[PDB]
Amino acid sequence: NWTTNLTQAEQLAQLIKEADALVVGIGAGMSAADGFTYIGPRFETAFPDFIAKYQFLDMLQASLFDFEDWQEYWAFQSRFVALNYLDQPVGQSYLDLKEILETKDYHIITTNADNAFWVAGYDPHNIFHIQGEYGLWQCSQHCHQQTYKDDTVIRQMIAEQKNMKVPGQLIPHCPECEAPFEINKRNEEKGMVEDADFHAQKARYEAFLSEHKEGKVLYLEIGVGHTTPQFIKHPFWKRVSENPNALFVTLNHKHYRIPLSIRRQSLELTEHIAQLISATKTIYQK
Ligand SMILES: NC(=O)c1ccc[n+]([C@@H]2O[C@H](COP(=O)([O-])OP(=O)(O)OC[C@H]3O[C@@H](n4cnc5c(N)ncnc54)[C@H](O)[C@@H]3O)[C@@H](O)[C@H]2O)c1
Ligand SMILES: [Zn+2]
Repeated sequence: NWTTNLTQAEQLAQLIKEADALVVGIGAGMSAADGFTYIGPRFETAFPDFIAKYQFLDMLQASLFDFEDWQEYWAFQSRFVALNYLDQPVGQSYLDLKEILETKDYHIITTNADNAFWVAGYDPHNIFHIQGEYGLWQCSQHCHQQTYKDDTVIRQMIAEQKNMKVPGQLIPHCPECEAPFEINKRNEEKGMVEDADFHAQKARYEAFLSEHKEGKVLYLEIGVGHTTPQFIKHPFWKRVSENPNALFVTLNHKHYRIPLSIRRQSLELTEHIAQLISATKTIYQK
């Protein structure tokens, strides 16, 4: 039973049923599987002006670009926040996953910063947004550990911008140091503003892990790649190595080489995440 000839969905369903607890790591693949993609027509349709000017290949690259000024930065980011946070509809795979998780003891860690868990109605106390959220702002100088939000201003920036610039007076500023706000995002050089809410999520996640150091714990990694493996992928590998009774299951249509220590505790399921989660739900429910 607890081991790594069945379909992928059958195998996953059985493992979930058997597990004492689930630690679920969710990356960009899960949102891309529901159509919330960062390259191709979705990106091209939303940012024809920015693409024509800078020859951006994809939306992740664009979102990290050092724009000429803050007027251009906010012209891009306001539209980016609308597409991926304010107006992004619920994804069916997030609903399917939620139905499965209802009967399990679980916690989610995610590197995603979109709205996907909120529009799907997950309990915020069960989710750790380790890379922040696009709907939040931070001081560009990180002068104090507090995040801010104002969706009304985001809408005004979309409405009022022209020729890829927001009007000067709409750029929001840090009330402590007067530097411009930027999106709450993590950066290798500067890090990320990590406020009281962030630390509360982190503590909740860490408490869950402290409770499940032993037993049949399923570390379920969904749509996590090589862009930032230090957040979910590597820590999960280490957890599984540390607990001989744990399993590592990754839902990814690409194969990432698993370390020697956990070769016997690993399963890789390659089917398209959306279809896989859907078929697993159907089997699990019965
Ligand atoms: N939705 C978001 O919020 C978003 C989107 C892009 C990037 N980011 C940021 O950039 C980094 C991205 O890293 P990452 O590891 O999350 O993503 P990644 O792009 O590095 O890896 C995504 C993985 O999912 C797989 N995948 C994609 N579609 C799939 C499908 N239909 N079925 C099965 N597998 C599929 C890919 O093969 C890939 O291995 C994160 O740190 C994050 O903060 C966030
Ligand atoms: Zn400041």
